[PDB]
Amino acid sequence: HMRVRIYPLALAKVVKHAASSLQREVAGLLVGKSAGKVLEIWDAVTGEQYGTPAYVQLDEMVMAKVAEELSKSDKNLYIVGWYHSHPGLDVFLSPTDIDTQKRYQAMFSKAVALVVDPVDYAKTRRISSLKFKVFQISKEGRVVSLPVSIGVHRAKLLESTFHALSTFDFMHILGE
Amino acid sequence: HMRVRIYPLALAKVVKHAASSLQREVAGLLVGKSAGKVLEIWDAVTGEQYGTYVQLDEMVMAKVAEELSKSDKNLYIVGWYHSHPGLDVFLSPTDIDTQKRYQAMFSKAVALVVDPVDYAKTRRISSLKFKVFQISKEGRVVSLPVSIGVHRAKLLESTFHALSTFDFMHILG
Ligand SMILES: [Zn+2]
Ligand SMILES: [Zn+2]
Repeated sequence: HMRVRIYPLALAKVVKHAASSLQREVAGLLVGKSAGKVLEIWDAVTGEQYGTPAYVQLDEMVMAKVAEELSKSDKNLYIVGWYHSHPGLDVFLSPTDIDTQKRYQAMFSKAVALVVDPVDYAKTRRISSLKFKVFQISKEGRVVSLPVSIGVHRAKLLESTFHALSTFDFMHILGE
Repeated sequence: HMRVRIYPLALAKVVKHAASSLQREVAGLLVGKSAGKVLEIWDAVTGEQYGTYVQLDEMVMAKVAEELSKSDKNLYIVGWYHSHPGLDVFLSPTDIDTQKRYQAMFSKAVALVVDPVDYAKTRRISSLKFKVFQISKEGRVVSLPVSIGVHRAKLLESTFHALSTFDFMHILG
């Protein structure tokens, strides 16, 4: 099965997003690149930041805007999938999620769906309580859970952290 | 010489703060913990976030310390950072006096000095220009060996924490 490597700030952003809002399902886009046979996840962007607080995984206009912006980044990054939370429901793809993931794979064969259920992590504050999986649909149409590692290659760790920090939609007050 | 292990989000926050002010020196606090003989830097926080020359501000440092204390990640103030845009990376006479005062309070305290100009221009990691210093028993300024922290569990813990402390209401402009 394809290995997935997630750099730590991408995962932190997913988790913070999911755990921040336990009474609803949140979603966003995964940003990264292939590294030989491994799919690397460098960043995660919320639907909210692009104006879509629910179901941004289905929002083609947002995907095109994110893709156009990455067109400039010059780290050679692209959309690699989508994420969403399932608070209190555990981690799986629903029938609708499967259809969404099939469409993602049509546009990029290595696309993945990260599903997180942050409830236990919110309760214990231990990262070990996190429940998440990264899925693809197999060629036989089966949902498969992929092996996930944390990315630690030092140069890419630095680059990915600097990138993911730069895209975090921090709260701010503008000067006039 | 003491090894310094800096987790990547802490570095990134220092550099982002420094690169946001290319026409003036900025400063902040380093947060971390000792891991045997190694000093770990887990986070870097600005004075602004606590109301702040923050490296000299004992009221802020006490507030930062109190708050770190109540959370149980066993993190502490372990030094200070500041930028020298366009001037390269050294400790000035004034910085040396500041650093001596830090080491009086915590023997492993360090001074990170960053010159963000090349990084601001290229956005390449290879353009980073920074050093981490202590003052020796003889009064010499020692540049310490620096590694990037990659231990998987601490890398996650430090990243999740440093993101949490970044996410405040920034007053810009
Ligand atoms: Zn779902
Ligand atoms: Zn200085």
